[PDB]
Amino acid sequence: GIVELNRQLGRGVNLGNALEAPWEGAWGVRLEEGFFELIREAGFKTIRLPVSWTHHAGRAAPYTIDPAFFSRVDWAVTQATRRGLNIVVNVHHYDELNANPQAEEARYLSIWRQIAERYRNQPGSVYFELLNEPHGRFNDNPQLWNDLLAKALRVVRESNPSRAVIVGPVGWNSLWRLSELRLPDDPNLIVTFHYYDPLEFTHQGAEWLNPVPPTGVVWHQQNAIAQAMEFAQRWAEQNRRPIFVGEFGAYEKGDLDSRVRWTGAVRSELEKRNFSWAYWEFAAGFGIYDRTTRQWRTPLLKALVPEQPKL
Ligand SMILES: N[C@@H](Cc1c[nH]c2ccccc12)C(=O)O
Ligand SMILES: OC[C@H]1O[C@@H](O)[C@H](O)[C@@H](O)[C@@H]1O
Repeated sequence: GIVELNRQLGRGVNLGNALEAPWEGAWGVRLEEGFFELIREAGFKTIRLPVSWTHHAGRAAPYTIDPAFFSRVDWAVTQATRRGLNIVVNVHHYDELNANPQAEEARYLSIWRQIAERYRNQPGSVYFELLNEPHGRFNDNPQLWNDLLAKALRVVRESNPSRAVIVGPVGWNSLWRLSELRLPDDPNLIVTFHYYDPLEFTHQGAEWLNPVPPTGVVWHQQNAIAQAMEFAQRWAEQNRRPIFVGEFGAYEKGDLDSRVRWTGAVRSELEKRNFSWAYWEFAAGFGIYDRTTRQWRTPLLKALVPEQPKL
């Protein structure tokens, strides 16, 4: 059942700064086959694969996805699956859809029909995730996302009757917006949120924000993580949905010891609440792996995969 499929997600990592950029490598990470074994042998069971399909799909109906790009996603799905990893395939950045859900609906639903039909025979280790971090007009009216996600789920279910589908709330997948999330009566949904609080710490010096948070911010644990994860767990129990926290992480412009405190505190609380999770992210500015030296960032890796359960 879906609770077991969520438990199977377990510990995971995002292949970020890759296929969710305008093109693969634009944000600094080209995928390599060797990433999959590296990630598996470090203790992760799952790859989350951010994919920004909008850059690669026709603007006019039937909104066909570029065949070469589609073949690259095929390759990632197959290489992860054969090497024993789960893979979450999403729709990631989509500025057009967050800005104008009604105008972009047809194109988004065509994208999901293409993905769903193409991958309908994949095993249960392949998961679909309808839309990363809804924001924009979805923040103004969260019911626009409730209505749209039901339409996208219906499309997926025409070809994938029982595949696990991962759905999050608005406010960029804020757990506080679970209150406004409404889901169909479908027994194979996993609910997701992302956790980056405090943004002033995790995104200090991130230039893709407006405003850009200042650096020099340190962090130590108080009670906010526990309060947040308990709120989310009670929502999940009230609504009988399993939970996957699909992104959490702290940017490299913060001091390393603070990032390690934060990463371990979050991972510990996630696992206390039986939330599966995926770290943001493998190899870039939040990375646990440095491709330049071909070395793990051991303090951060051990905060995710501790050698003893209380470490
Ligand atoms: N310095 C590492 C990791 C890294 C830091 N910032 C990045 C931005 C994009 C991609 C990678 C990175 C590298 O160049 O690989
Ligand atoms: O979201 C846009 C930005 O996201 C960041 O994670 C990436 O590092 C940037 O390269 C990118 O421009």
